[PDB]
Amino acid sequence: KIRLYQFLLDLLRSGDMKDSIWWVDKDKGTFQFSSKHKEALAHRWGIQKGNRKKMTYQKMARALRNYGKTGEVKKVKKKLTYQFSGEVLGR
DNA sequence: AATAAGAGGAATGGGG
DNA sequence: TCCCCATTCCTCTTA
Repeated sequence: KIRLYQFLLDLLRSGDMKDSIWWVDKDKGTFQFSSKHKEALAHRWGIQKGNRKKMTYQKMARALRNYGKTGEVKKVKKKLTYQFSGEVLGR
């Protein structure tokens, strides 16, 4: 099954939900969620995973925070903004 | 207050 | 057995 960070990277590469997520500085791997349209993206994540409950942005970001220690995705000190690692971006 | 982002401990669930 | 990779629930903090 696809990992959350790869789901997000794939959306950014495909442009499929441009009103929900976008690059801020693509060369640095920083990206930002839409305040108003992030829930539709969270719903898509849960449906893709076949999860029992409806996915929410809060639960998706709870998972995102678990990448902080291993490095794939880190929170940036800007609203709704995160950053992929160079390793993640190289693949 | 109302709204909302940010956080994480802890329990619970996936699929090896 | 016990780690993988989350998901779900709950409470607290910050803006």
